[PDB]
Amino acid sequence: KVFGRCELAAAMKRGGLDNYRGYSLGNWVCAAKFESNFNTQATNRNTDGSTDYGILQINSRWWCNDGRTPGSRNLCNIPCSALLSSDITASVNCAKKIVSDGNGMNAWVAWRNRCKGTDVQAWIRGCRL
Repeated sequence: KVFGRCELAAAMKRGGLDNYRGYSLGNWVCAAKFESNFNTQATNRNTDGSTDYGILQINSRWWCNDGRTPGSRNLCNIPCSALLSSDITASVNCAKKIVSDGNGMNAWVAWRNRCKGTDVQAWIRGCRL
C-alpha cells in the first residue's frame, strides 16, 4: 500500500509515534518519505547481503528474520515480510525498539541526511490530526 502523507501521519500518531523518544511526528513522516516513498512493500538489498523492508526500511541483519541473512539477530522477533503489510503496526512496533537503541533516529540514514535539522513540521502541515 502506498500511503498518502496525512493518511500516514494519522496512522503513525495512532500508533504512538508522535514525540516517541522526543521525535515529533514530522520526523517519522519525513523518514518514511525518503526511505520508502510511503510504500509498505518497498525492499532494498544491501552489499553485506542483508535487506531493508517496508515503509521504514528496517534491516534484516538486526531486526527481522528473512531467512537469508546469516548472523541476523531478529531483535523484533518477526519475519521481515510482516513489515511489508498494509497495516503498519509491525513496522511501528519495531521502529520503537530501533529508535530506543541508543542512536535515536540516526539509525535511519535518509533521516540523518535529509530530515535531521530541517523544518519537519512541513510534513504534517495541512493534516487533520
